[PDB]
Amino acid sequence: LAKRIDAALIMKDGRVVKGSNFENLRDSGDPVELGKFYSEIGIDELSFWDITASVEKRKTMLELVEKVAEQIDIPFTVGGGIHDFETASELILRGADKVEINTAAVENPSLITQIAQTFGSQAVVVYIAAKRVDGEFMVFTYSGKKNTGILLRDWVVEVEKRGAGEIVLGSIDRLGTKSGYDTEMIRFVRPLTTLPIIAHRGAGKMEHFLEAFLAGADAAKADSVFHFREIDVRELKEYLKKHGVNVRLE
Ligand SMILES: N#Cc1cc([N+](=O)[O-])ccc1O
Repeated sequence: LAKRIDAALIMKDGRVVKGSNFENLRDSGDPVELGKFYSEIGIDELSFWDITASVEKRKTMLELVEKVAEQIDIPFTVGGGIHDFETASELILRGADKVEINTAAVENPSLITQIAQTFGSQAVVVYIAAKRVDGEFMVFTYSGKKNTGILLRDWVVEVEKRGAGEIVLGSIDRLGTKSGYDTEMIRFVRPLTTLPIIAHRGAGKMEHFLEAFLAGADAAKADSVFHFREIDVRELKEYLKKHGVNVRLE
């Protein structure tokens, strides 16, 4: 398929954490208005990742999904503390196209299969946060706090066997950097799975998107580079098409 450009919005209490620099918006911290804008300038998919407090979280995530589904017409995912099938199901039914799961899937891989049984593999995105430890790629849970001791190589294979539709490869080694996506990590995973690979963490300039697609990613996800306008989405898409990448333009 065409390569995909994804914008991720981190949220809390219904607000975009740290907003954005788009002065043309009524509320640059409103996820619906920001995501609608991205959908108009060439983002292919939106991912919303929620970190609100336990009490208000479930109702907050459902309201977000509901509000997004009304105004936005591109596919979108939702994630952040989705721990079980009933939570994932109610978010998809309320309007999300896919859910992103990480820690809960590592602790119970059958959760992938559960969700896929009812909603299809295409509704299940497994986010894999990985880091080099003593020379080997290991899987981390709990927002990067826990080395599971599971090898990336092994978790990828299991994720596909259990029925996931896509994998996000979040390189903890690149969090908060602008040096590029972890293309070595992407290239290590690419031969192990037939699933779409989404690159995450490290992007700082448009060239990094090209590098990740050459490494074998099928989609590239980023957030702050777009929200703080270090990279313009339509410039990025024109750049990638110029250099031979099959992306979608208007
Ligand atoms: N997608 C995604 C995503 C995942 C995590 N995470 O597994 O901490 C954090 C932020 C994100 O945007």
